[PDB]
Amino acid sequence: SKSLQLIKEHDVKWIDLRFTDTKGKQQHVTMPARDVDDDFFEYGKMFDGSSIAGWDMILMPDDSTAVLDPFTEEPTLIIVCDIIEPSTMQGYDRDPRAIARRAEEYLKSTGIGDTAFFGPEPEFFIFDEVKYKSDISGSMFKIFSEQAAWNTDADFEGGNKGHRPGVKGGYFPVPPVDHDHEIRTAMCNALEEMGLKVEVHHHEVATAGQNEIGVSFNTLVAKADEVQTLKYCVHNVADAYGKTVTFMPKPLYGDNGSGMHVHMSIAKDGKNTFAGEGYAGLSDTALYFIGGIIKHGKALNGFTNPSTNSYKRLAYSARNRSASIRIPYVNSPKARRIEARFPDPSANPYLAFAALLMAGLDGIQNKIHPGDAAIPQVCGSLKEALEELDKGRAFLTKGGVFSDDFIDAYLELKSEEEIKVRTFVHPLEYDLYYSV
Amino acid sequence: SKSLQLIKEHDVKWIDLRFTDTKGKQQHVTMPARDVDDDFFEYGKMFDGSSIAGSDMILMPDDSTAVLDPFTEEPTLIIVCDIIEPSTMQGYDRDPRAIARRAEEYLKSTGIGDTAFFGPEPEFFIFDEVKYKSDISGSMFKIFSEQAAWNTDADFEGGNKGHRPGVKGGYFPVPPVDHDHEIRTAMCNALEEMGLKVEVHHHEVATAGQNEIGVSFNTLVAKADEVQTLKYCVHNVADAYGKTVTFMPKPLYGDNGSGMHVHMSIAKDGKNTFAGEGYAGLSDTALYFIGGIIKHGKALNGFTNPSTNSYKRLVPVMLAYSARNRSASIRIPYVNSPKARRIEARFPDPSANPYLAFAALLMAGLDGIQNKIHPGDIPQVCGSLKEALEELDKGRAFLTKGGVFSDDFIDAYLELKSEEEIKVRTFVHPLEYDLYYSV
Amino acid sequence: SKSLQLIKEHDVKWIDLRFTDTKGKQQHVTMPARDVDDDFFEYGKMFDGSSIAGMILMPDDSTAVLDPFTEEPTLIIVCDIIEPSTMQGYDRDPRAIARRAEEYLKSTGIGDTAFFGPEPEFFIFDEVKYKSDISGSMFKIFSEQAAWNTDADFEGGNKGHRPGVKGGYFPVPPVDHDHEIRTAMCNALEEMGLKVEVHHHEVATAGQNEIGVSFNTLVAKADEVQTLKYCVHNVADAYGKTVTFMPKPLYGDNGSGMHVHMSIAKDGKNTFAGEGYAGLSDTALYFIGGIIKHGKALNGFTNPSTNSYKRLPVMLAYSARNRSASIRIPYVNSPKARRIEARFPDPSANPYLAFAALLMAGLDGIQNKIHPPQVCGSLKEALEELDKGRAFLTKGGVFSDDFIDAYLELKSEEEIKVRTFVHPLEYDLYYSV
Repeated sequence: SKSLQLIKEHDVKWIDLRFTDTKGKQQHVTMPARDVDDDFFEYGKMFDGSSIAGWDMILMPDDSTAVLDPFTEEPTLIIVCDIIEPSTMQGYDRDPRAIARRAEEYLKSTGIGDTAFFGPEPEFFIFDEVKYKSDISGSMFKIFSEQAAWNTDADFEGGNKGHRPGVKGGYFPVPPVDHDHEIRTAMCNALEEMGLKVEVHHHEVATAGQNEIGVSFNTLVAKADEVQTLKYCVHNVADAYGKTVTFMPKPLYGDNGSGMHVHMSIAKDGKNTFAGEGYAGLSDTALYFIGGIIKHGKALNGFTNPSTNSYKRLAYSARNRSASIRIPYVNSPKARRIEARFPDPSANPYLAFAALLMAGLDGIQNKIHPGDAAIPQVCGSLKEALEELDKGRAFLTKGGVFSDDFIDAYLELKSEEEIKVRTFVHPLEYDLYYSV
Repeated sequence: SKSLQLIKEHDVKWIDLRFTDTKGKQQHVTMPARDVDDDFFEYGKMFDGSSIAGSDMILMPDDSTAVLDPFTEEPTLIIVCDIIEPSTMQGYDRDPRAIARRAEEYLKSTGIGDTAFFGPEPEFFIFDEVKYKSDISGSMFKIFSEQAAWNTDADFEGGNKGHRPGVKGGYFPVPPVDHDHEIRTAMCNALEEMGLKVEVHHHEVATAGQNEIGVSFNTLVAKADEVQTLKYCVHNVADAYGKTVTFMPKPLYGDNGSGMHVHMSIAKDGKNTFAGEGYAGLSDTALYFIGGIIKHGKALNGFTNPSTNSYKRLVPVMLAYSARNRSASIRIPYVNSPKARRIEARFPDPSANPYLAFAALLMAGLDGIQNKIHPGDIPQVCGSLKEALEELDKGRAFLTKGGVFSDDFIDAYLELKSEEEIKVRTFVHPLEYDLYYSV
Repeated sequence: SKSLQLIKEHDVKWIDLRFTDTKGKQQHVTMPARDVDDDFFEYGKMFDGSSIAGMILMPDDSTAVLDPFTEEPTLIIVCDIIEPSTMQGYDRDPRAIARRAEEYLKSTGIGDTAFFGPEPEFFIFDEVKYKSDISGSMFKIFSEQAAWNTDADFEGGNKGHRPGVKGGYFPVPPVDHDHEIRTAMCNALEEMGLKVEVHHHEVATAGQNEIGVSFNTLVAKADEVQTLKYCVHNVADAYGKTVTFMPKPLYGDNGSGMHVHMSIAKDGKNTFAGEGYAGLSDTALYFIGGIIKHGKALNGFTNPSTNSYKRLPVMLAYSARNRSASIRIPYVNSPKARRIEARFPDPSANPYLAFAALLMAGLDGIQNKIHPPQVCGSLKEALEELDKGRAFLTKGGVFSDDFIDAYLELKSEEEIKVRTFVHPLEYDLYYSV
């Protein structure tokens, strides 16, 4: 057991159980470290699931995910947990981690490969302050950032140096203009403490402090856990520095938003099935995977872009920026992979990865060719995405990975949220229609 | 003695004698540690009980409750005391701790069992700043908190970070949205420093900082002492951090209030009397306990819901029982062993006096067991404090059984709560201005 | 047609068709005066009533009065609500219910032209601020004459003369801050044919005043009560102040109540007048007994506001001398003006509804020969008693069961809304407990 070993080694005082709900937000609950024993892993911990959106259930801790916490003053051990319905003593039907595990099991069952490697790069925004409110009197989402392009006048305590990136021009300034070098270094430090393998970190296209920190790969469930850990680490590092981090797909206008580019690979018995004789070194399985993604792209948009903000931001190739899918340049056949570029950081990592894998497995099973390289594209609005998912849900249900009841409930939740957004007056409507 | 041993080992300089008044607020008196001896435990300490309503009185320390104080610069030893009438030398009639002790003695006398086990879960609120007033010029009330759902625009000395739980959406955000993790950890540390065994601590459903720190079970009087100690610990930890703890049942509108669920069990020679083969593995003793709680629930609201504010929260109002149907305010929590079999009543709120509320629940359960009251498989709790006091006055029969709750104490408590109720009720509400200013 | 005569005389340019919703707040819709023809009175004017909580506006020609606040010459006509489906009065119209009450009174033969005179008190506040959200529930009153402003700051100076708490019963205008304003309100009343009887400062500080006007039949008096509310509110607005008709807008001071003097006429002879106690006939005694019997049920109509039970004169018994009695017999020099004064009704009551309820209870007592218990202490209690004792209201078809159900639903929604909010005193006590 990794948990008890870590507890003994670091003499930790608290155990922070964690899990994930339907919306993708991680959830945490703390207990004393002295409560760990064989019973704690045999029966988990009872908790109330009514108050959580989309759902008396059990947090069964995952032994393999035990990891220390670098943000709590007392030594704390973080344990990600699965969710179990006490009636059946099995993984909860609507638990995203359970859905991801079922997707992995189905991938093994079909024989297309053993485990699928997922690596997503999400981008975030590091603002100083954010003041948003939308009530009857009106709406506002004002953003305060020292390095924002529009802040070229605002006097700042301690000085207003004139160095700051322009609009769409924050792509690799030297840290005189890139204000977030030390904060990105600290985020990478916290990521490495939590067991993540940081690959690279840099500024991104947008102004106001859009950054990216790409971390290593892993299997599906492990990578969803790593994505949640990355979100937690960057959020707390920004908070400790006196700043705020946003993973919204697009918190600005004009400037490119935040996207989660997901590299995808499949291994079968130790070898890569995405390498072979084909376009840019893609085997038949890789072509069928991309064809399945293309065929069910609108259906997949319900999970990869499950937010009204995703469509304020919204083919396979190797140079063509028009293509929503990229075949990245690699040096070895084992590293050959595809890349879906449309998914956003707001997506529920477990649900998104499971849905993408299901679509790709459907494409491989049906032997669907995506045509030649670089045109059907992603859906336009969240209502359109949910409608396509509702009437295009066959591959998720097939294989017993996504249950019909879960998808209906999740569609209801996202639909009510989209209705909430869609029926509120936009200040652009004031800008264009006031003097009518 | 335990107190003398602690004094000698920790070199304490002050002894802080604490007791509880009728309203449920702890009350303390400090003396030098050098003035402790055998005679101190034999005779107690004279003190004035005129300005509390429960004439000279005696503070007799309970040596078994001696504990240290981590909130003071000087080493202080806290001792919970019993109130003794000098004329009778017995326990005081209106002493809540004496009432809880009498409830334990009555439980032993009935032969139903011994060492009844109570575990409450009093949620609370953490506010950065609270301002209220009421006079002829008007009544004002406002609560300030950085993590408030309405504070999404407010300027802060440190910036307005956009992460804060929404309305009815504070149930287990991660720390970067859950603003109160370090303060909860500090409260848990203080609880461990007073001998309590914390089991879990987390945010709660409501915004503006509703938190819950569960603590392990104990006997009736011991758990009442632990509840008072937990309230003290959370209050002082928040005050050390520049914040405040609110324990009144409903300090907000439109968001979940603070409730104190009570898990009840009864032991008998080391065996659990609630474990059986009935519904959810409940023995018929447990079923009769449920029936007794149900029948006297309206009467129980007088003691377990003494606040006129508690009924702003009870708007868990079904007086039924089930392990699945969450409408009922009496739940049979899922357990992994019959040793931990228990019932749970969810209507009590943290504003209740621990001793009085626990004794009332125990006496209701005992009356149900003795009268073999079968609950069935619908009654509701009182809608206002006036109705609760009326029902308590009408149906105090079970409380007075065995001489646990005296009629004089019940009448004094009823009078005090009625004065508070008429004070609250006959004042103008700003919603009355919202509704009637233009009539 | 009185309206056409007034239009020709005053070159009226606008017509204000006014009615009253179930909540008693007067409602008005304006149309040009050139559209007033015989067809307008014959067929009324269509309006949409699906939005008002709880058809055709048929103007009451006899109640056409000039409006003294409009910058242009404007007439005001109080209108009945008529259902287009049946061309009859709307079942949920307070004016229609009051008219049915008078019809029933005339039908039963006890008497005709019940005389109602209400004395409502109001508050004049310089400023009032309030709000109630999850953040907090705030309420504050600003008044120069307020007893709590003895050390405050004002523009141009702070004169020290202002009435104390419960000490505002007729100071002189040095301390009576609202003599000119009261005379202006009286002038506005007199400019729409309201026979003002008396006007004075009342007990409470912060500007409580009473302007008692003459008597009239029940529907006419309800129209006059709405007229008085309109005029007083608009005069306070014109003077830069505000008027509150709430039963209890303060704490630690007196409230405001609509003391209703009631009597019954019969062919010009006062039926109440007699040789019994305080010179009250047996009919008057039966009236009082019926009011006492149904008092808790009556409180739903006479005290519909939750605020009313902050103001609550609770003992429901008659006395010409005792002050705790809530049904006093005011002294009168001549026997032809013998009347009984009920003090529990408050200014937040629908005048039509309250007067109809009081009259129906009194007539029920007359018919049942009841000969002689407090008022409800909460709005929920009052609504429960009203539901329990609705029989006398539905007697004669005056108060239909459907209307009482709708009124109960509306008032219950209001009471529940005000009953689940955290009073600031609840913080004052239970914050640290």
